[PDB]
Amino acid sequence: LTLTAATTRAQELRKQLNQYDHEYYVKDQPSVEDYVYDRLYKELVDIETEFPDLITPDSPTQNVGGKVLSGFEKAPHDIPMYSMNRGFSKEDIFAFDERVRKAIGKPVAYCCELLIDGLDISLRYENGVFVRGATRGDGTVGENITENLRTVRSVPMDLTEPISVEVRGECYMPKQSFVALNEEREENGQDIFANPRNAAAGSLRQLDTKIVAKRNLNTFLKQVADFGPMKAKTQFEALEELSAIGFRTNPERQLCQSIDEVWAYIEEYHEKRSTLPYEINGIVIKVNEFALQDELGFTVKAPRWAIAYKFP
Ligand SMILES: NC(=O)c1ccc[n+]([C@@H]2O[C@H](COP(=O)(O)O)[C@@H](O)[C@H]2O)c1
Repeated sequence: LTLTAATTRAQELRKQLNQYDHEYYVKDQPSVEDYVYDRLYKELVDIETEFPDLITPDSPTQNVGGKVLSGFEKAPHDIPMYSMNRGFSKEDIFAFDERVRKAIGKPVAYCCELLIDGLDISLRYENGVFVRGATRGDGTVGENITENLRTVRSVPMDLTEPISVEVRGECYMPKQSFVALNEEREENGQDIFANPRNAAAGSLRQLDTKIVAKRNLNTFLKQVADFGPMKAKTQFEALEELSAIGFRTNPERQLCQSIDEVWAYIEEYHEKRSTLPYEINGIVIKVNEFALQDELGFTVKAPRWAIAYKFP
């Protein structure tokens, strides 16, 4: 591809994607399906990779998420919330691996999890008590949704230990509830949600706590942000320590040594994809040890120690 072609094409792609980002991250009402958005974003990455000069501040590859809504107390994140690099093929995963084993200079162990179609949240605890629930917003300032998150049961008020921490995860709506809700939202004359994620988001990100409580929402915690007294050193460990202290966590997790294991994992759950009561849209491959995650660091937008495969 030529430079003169790229330039004008990137222009098309940035101009489109940032409108979609506004639709999705802000309004929670996307024009286009996800597999499309990923095609167009994947294209733009390739262009900006071939021609790093075309990278601009407002490129989607540079920001995370979107702005905060009007009537919602702001929720600053002392530790940033980031996005995640994506892959779509056997090819792409083996590549990640090779790049990671290069910069680390050895083979290393990955914790595999499922990618839940849900809304990212940040939960903050102090001496065991729940104190603030936050969206991601733009990675550094989200929205205070504490009063709404209270209506979601799997979210504990009191931990099993009187510890001060902050933990990150997804809040999703099960397929059953989802369909009931769209059906529910037709005799009303109201228009549907595109998917469980946008169902979850629209429920959580409005002001009327009473009708949030009428939806069926649930949670899975993925990551520890502020550890406080927590002793976990690896991701697989962390997950058990998250269950230990009283958080819901996805049991489908699997620690994989080699990457044939990882690929087999992805095979397996491609097949079990629609066996599950919640909509899954891919797998998450994380570097297991936290010091290794510290070694690779984050990009501007995402972690280098983690990739998210997407199904076709
Ligand atoms: N309008 C859209 O269709 C739209 C826009 C932005 C993100 N998404 C979804 O969100 C993902 C990216 O979210 P993260 O920022 O957490 O990586 C995409 O891969 C896609 O599944 C969809």
